[PDB]
Amino acid sequence: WFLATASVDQTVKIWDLRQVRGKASFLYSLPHRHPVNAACFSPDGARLLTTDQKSEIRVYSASQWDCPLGLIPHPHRHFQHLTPIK
DNA sequence: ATCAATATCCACCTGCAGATTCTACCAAAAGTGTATTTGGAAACTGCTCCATCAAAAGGCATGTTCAGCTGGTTCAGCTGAACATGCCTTTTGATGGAGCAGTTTCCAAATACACTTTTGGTAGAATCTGCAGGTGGATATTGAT
Repeated sequence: WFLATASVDQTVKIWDLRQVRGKASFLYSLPHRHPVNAACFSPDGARLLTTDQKSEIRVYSASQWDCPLGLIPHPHRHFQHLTPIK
């Protein structure tokens, strides 16, 4: 009963699907400098991976979603006819 | 190598045309204050830039062949720099006096500025045709012979 979603708005949002109903009465919001191509949870559940379109990877933790633990810089640049990277 | 001839740089050095100093003004720089005008930080919309992967068309890196150009040599003219000489167009240096550069007066001719009223020049949606492209064949052009 917590959810993750990613968007071209340069933000990635963590929801609580049972509690929220109010059109962005969300739980947490993490910003970025560029768009996001993927936001995938762990198997254990405590580590969120996030992957942008220009050059970055971020790891956010269970503990205080806002601040990141670590950045893994690596270029996976976006392109029209290319399949986006995950 | 050397030594005579001409041209060139360098120490002494002086009176003055050009450089600098100095008065006395007033036509430009700032202050104060105000009225007017802007460039750049938030929203939003619609072209069109980032530069992968198959499939295919056509251009180039390589190698091969040889004729005709480069660029070196030798040389018969020829022509243009040096120069003396005279003399004669210009250099300084004055003097006149006519008239254009330039200034001032002022107002008749030409224009901004602010408003209202036409209007045609410009997107966008329906029609056209000259030329891209194709097809094909006669004559002009290179070149072997």
